[PDB]
Amino acid sequence: HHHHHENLYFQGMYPDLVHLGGADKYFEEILEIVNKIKLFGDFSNEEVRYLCSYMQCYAAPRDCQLLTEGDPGDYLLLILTGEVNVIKDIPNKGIQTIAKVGAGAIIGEMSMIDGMPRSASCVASLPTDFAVLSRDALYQLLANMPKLGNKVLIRLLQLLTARFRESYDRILPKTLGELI
Amino acid sequence: HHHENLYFQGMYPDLVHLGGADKYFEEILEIVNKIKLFGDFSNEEVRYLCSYMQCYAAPRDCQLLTEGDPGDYLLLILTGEVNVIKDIPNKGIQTIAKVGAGAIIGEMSMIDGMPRSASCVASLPTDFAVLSRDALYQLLANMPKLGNKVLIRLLQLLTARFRESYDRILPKTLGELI
Ligand SMILES: Nc1ncnc2c1ncn2[C@@H]1O[C@@H]2COP(=O)(O)O[C@H]2[C@H]1O
Ligand SMILES: Nc1ncnc2c1ncn2[C@@H]1O[C@@H]2COP(=O)(O)O[C@H]2[C@H]1O
Repeated sequence: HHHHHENLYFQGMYPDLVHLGGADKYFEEILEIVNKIKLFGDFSNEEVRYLCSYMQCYAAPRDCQLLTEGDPGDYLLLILTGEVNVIKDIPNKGIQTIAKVGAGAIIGEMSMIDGMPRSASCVASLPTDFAVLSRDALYQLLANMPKLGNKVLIRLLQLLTARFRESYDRILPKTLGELI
Repeated sequence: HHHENLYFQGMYPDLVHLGGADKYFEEILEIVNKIKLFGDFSNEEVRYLCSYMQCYAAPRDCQLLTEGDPGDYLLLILTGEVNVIKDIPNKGIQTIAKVGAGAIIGEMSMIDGMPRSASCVASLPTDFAVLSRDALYQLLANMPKLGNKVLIRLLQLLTARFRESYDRILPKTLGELI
């Protein structure tokens, strides 16, 4: 049902997307993504099959704008295949690529988590398949299976800390003058 | 019981133990209930969480966190002001952020086990609560639904930090970023 209306949104908003059906078709890829979790213990096969039931998948073509800076968004994307350019309209610099990600990446977590507009645009540079997790689906997972929920949240925490460390190791040395 | 990593810090003898976070319940409540979308912490929940934390007073110029150190704990800043300082390859040592009352710092190493990404130095005398990774593990094991709320709070801390840092730092960059 959630997925029914989620699908209407994607097909309505995202004309180029082809619906692939349930994320169980990408169990092995999703298992690998989530089991990058460290320090807190892995997801079981059974836990991953359950998580897969919360998600539907889509194929995007080359040059598909998966996410657009400044748009509202309540969903994140697990990149199963392909390549995505993360770009931002940076004051005093114009539109620039801040990151390039591929198979295994998670994108769109920020607005899904905090309800602010998208921080950057994400464009499929190659044909790209992905699973979608909405905030509503996450709500339901935390309500129903909170321990699994905390594995998911720890995975997203580690995604963000790694991204923050990598990004600012790359970006700070390119800065000019005083930062504060 | 004081958290091991903190106890054995070089600056530890400069700290004054203020007691349990229960003594700072209102301050803790104000920090954790910045949570959005997913539901607020009840007062009972915040009381329970307080049992997992000790509070300390640090003097001015205290190096609360040191870049490169092991870091299995985070700090909730109750009062004071803190400079986030980093050794930037090519640029040198710079203040990259300033935070104050209500801020959370040290979340990155606590979450991922890498060495501290920056130093955090009290520019005014600063009081803080300490949450260890061990305490978090117990909380998740003992009380997963309350755990969910702590984790969402930390997620939102990081997303906000990403966004606010982007808005401030990216416009100061020169050339290609990747
Ligand atoms: N430095 C980065 N590295 C990788 N991905 C990023 C980076 N910054 C932003 N993103 C992604 O871009 C997405 C745009 O939408 P969100 O802000 O919801 O979530 C953002 C992140 O998933
Ligand atoms: N841009 C920033 N703004 C606020 N705090 C930061 C920033 N960069 C790093 N920090 C904090 O500095 C801390 C150093 O220890 P951690 O790496 O564990 O966690 C880090 C963050 O809590």
